[PDB]
Amino acid sequence: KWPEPVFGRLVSPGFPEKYGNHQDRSWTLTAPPGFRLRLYFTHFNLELSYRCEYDFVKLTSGTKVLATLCGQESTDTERAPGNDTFYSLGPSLKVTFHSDYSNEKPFTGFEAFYAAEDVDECRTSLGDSVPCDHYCHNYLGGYYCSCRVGYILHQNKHTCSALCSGQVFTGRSGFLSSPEYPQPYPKLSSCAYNIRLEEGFSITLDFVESFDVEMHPEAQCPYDSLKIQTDKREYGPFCGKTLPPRIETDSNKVTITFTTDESGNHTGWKIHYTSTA
Amino acid sequence: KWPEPVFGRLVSPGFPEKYGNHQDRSWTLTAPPGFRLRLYFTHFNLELSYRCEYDFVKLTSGTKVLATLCGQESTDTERAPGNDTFYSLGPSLKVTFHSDYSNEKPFTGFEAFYAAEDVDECRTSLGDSVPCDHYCHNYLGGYYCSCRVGYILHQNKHTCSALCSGQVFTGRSGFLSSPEYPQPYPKLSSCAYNIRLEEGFSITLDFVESFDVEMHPEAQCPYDSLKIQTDKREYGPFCGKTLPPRIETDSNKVTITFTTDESGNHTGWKIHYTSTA
Ligand SMILES: *[C@@H]1O[C@H](CO)[C@@H](O)[C@H](O)[C@H]1NC(C)=O
Ligand SMILES: *[C@@H]1O[C@H](CO)[C@@H](O)[C@H](O)[C@H]1NC(C)=O
Ligand SMILES: [Ca+2]
Ligand SMILES: [Ca+2]
Ligand SMILES: [Ca+2]
Ligand SMILES: [Ca+2]
Ligand SMILES: [Ca+2]
Ligand SMILES: [Ca+2]
Repeated sequence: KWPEPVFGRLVSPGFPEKYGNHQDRSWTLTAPPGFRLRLYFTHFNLELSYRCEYDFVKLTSGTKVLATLCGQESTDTERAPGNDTFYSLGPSLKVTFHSDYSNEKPFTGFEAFYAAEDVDECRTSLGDSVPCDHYCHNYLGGYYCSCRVGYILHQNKHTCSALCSGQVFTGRSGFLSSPEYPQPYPKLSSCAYNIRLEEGFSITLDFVESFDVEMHPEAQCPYDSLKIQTDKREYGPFCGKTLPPRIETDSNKVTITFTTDESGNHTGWKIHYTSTA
Repeated sequence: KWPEPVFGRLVSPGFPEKYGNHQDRSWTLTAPPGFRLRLYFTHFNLELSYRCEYDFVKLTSGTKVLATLCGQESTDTERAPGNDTFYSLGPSLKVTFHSDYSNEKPFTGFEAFYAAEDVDECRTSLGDSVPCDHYCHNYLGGYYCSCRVGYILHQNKHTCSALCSGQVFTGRSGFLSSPEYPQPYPKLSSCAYNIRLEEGFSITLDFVESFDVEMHPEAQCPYDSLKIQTDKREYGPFCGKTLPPRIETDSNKVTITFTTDESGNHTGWKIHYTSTA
């Protein structure tokens, strides 16, 4: 559908000769998705007038008026292109030439050259939001993203969900924490921790260093959910910014599930588990 | 033939797990003509050894060995990629992974991402030669060139030949010169000047300000030829760096042809023609 590259040349009527009066002309340049248009002038010589009302070349991209060019050299109220480069917003750019009823001097019009180039969606905005969560990979006509080690790309193909499940503890004591603790825990992750001991023991849980899981002031914990499910009962969900109290379970088996939503920079939780008999 | 964009992912055997011993592997990435390949690593952790003889990832583009990467962080004799970006020479790039018989530590190998990007043939080399004579226009997978006003693109589609022919002088006196005089005259141009007066007059030719047409020390004027053809005889070809003597023709018609080759920065000639009866 777009097998050939997009480029070309635009000229005022009669170029390189003098352009006429009462002329109205336009070119609509379109590129494939993922591309934008780059336009520049090899030649520009038009009638100068206030706000370029008489003769002009107008570059519009969508509803935006990218440029209104007149004259030979720019003023405080008029712009001439010179060696400037004009980039379309999106894969289309419209160029309109208009001339009024008269020319005092024999103005020779314009010559411009355009070409489609790739958009780099992985650009470093130095202040704005970036497409993908971890690694951004740009290619001609598109982009895609990937994640660091320990993650898999979410269904939305941008978020990096943590490989947080899979941990099984058979030891008498130990530590388990939210992913990347004490650094902010990842987004859209479903982490399941298992603790399985022999039939004689009971497991004790201690929230130890810092607790900070996203919380709403009215609804309690609709964003990120830390639940503790044993054999006797279940505990939670836990949310907030202070250490939850000690949990003396009467069981030898306990599963801790921790789910996260798509936003937040909360630093998470850490649990030291012990056991007695 | 190349309807889809070129991009992809490369990993060491077993990534993200430990890579094995006695492994030999390679990927040959190819882009369409006009494109080159851009490769970078999201992950790199290999065995360090002198000149990366034991384990390595080698980037070769043609006969050139672009890189030989080992270890975690670079040394005086070994290189590790880090965040560096590697560009192929031409539309192909080969990547070779090799591992020897043993690994002391559990090295986790590499992850790399590549994509085809356009070559900008119109680049500003800041010292080298530029593709086209006047204006260079880059597009995806290629380039083309154009000329200033007064020129047409030569058959070779790079050189700008001057629209130098077409001038006819009916006046009693006047000036004709090589194109762009006193600036160096263009290349591969065939310029014909005509001087046509009434039957009663004879035309006088004066080489006036400066003469500088390309000349060979043995063969006289095989590069650029300035010939003067009247009704009685012909004069020339003229070449060299000094003003030719006055030419009193006995005719009312004279054609001056001036042809140029594909190189040279010689400033040209200027002729003031007069006439009497
Ligand atoms: C504009 O570009 C041309 C080359 O295409 C160059 O000769 C000229 O110097 C440039 N003008 C400026 C102000 O850089
Ligand atoms: C390498 O790139 C990553 C982003 O992909 C960035 O986090 C890291 O700081 C970069 N390293 C350096 C030394 O710039
Ligand atoms: Ca006008
Ligand atoms: Ca892109
Ligand atoms: Ca959250
Ligand atoms: Ca090894
Ligand atoms: Ca190109
Ligand atoms: Ca020459």
